[PDB]
Amino acid sequence: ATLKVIGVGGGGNNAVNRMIDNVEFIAINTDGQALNLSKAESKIQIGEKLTRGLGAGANPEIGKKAAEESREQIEDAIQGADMVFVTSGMGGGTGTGAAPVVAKIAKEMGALTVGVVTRPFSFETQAAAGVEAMKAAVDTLIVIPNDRLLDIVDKSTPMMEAFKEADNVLRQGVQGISDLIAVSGEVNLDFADVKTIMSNQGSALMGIGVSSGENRAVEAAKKAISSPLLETSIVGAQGVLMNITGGESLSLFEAQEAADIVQDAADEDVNMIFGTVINPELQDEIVVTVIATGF
Repeated sequence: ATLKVIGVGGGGNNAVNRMIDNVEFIAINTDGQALNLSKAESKIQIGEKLTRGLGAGANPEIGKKAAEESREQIEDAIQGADMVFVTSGMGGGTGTGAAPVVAKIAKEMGALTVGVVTRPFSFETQAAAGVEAMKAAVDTLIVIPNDRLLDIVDKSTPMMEAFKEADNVLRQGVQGISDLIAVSGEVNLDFADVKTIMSNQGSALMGIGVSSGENRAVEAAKKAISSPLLETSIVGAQGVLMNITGGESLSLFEAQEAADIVQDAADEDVNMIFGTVINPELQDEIVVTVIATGF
């Protein structure tokens, strides 16, 4: 399976470069100056015509249209990808507008598309606007802190299994879920300021944990419900979807070690679906996803 990490804009090119220091990287920008600082092997300047003689003040809309203009070139850089990771990293600029369009393009190619947001936002507004557009355009949105960025590439295969699970849940509409946001690590986010992006009903929150070695099942399950969002939400949650995936060394009894951690954290009357996959391509790592819904 081919994975592609796409960095869009000032922040995204800076995101890609830190990650570069088994994944193809692609750097997209309306600003060709920034494109020369990229160590990406494949770089794409978008909106050459639209941006001629432009100066400061470049907004999201410029970048959105710019990406539509260079659509074919974006398609040729994504050709053959099974999964795609798109980020516009920190900061503003044109990437905020372009990154959704890039995501939308890869989806119509049929790649599983994941939006990575590291830029702080709150909804209780320019950054926040960008987050909403990304979320309409991707299969799954994951919010993660910037200092934890390297995890999405360091544990890309476990996190691959997590986003497939999220894409499956969101399309089947399991337990009525119609809208889903994923979280990794300690995020500065509050339910209040996320409930606005998400649906009036059927919204869900997914935590992820990946771990290996001694006590791995329990530490993954712990990591999964550790971020503020999950910690608060899983308590009142009416439904919980739990999944642990591992390779041949995982046994049902180890899996159950994780399921117990989560079940102790959800309240007593929860409707909890617990799944366990043994998947050889995982080797020695395990991934725990905990999906909460029904707030």
